[PDB]
Amino acid sequence: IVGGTSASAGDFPFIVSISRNGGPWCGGSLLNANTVLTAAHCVSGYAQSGFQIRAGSLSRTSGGITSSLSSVRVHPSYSGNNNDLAILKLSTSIPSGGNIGYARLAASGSDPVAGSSATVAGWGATSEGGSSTPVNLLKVTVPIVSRATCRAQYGTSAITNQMFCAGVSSGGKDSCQGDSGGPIVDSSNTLIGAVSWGNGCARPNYSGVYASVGALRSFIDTYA
Repeated sequence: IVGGTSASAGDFPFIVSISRNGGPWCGGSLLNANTVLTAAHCVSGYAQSGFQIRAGSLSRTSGGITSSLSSVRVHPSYSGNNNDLAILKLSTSIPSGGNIGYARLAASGSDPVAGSSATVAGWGATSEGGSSTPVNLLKVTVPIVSRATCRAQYGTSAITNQMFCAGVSSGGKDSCQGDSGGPIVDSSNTLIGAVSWGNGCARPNYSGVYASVGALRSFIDTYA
């Protein structure tokens, strides 16, 4: 997260950190006791055994409940940067209550509205190309960017309606490497997307791109 602040305890009760090879890698969202939603590019084709999930902690290294993966399901049509979602099944259940909760998904057929305020969270880099990786969770609030502007930035071929964009026109606030797969929520804390891709991080005129929960409910609801 670039341009962010420290998350408070209980801000994203459903957020999980995903380590790979015992080191930081991605984020995700707990959908229910045995299911995580993350980005396809976090897991697609990688050895599933390298991954561990941690829930119920602001820290990605300490506290909460951990689980290995029992299975990985990438969106059947994951193609390029498009349809960038995967469903992970956990071999250790993660009960809700106390400090853990499950995500509330955006309505089917919904698209985040340009100009509305969204919040993204994760343990990724704090600058483009950054070497340090936060141990405790960060968050940042950015406006949704109209898909037309996003297409102006990336080219019409690069942005689909399975994606949406968010960021500030002068730059400086964004998700970044190691945030992939983690949640972006609307001002009510409804899960609208997963961190997906971008040209760099926090560049003026290159918005962060997110996999759209509203557009992909059919995949999520079938395997969750």
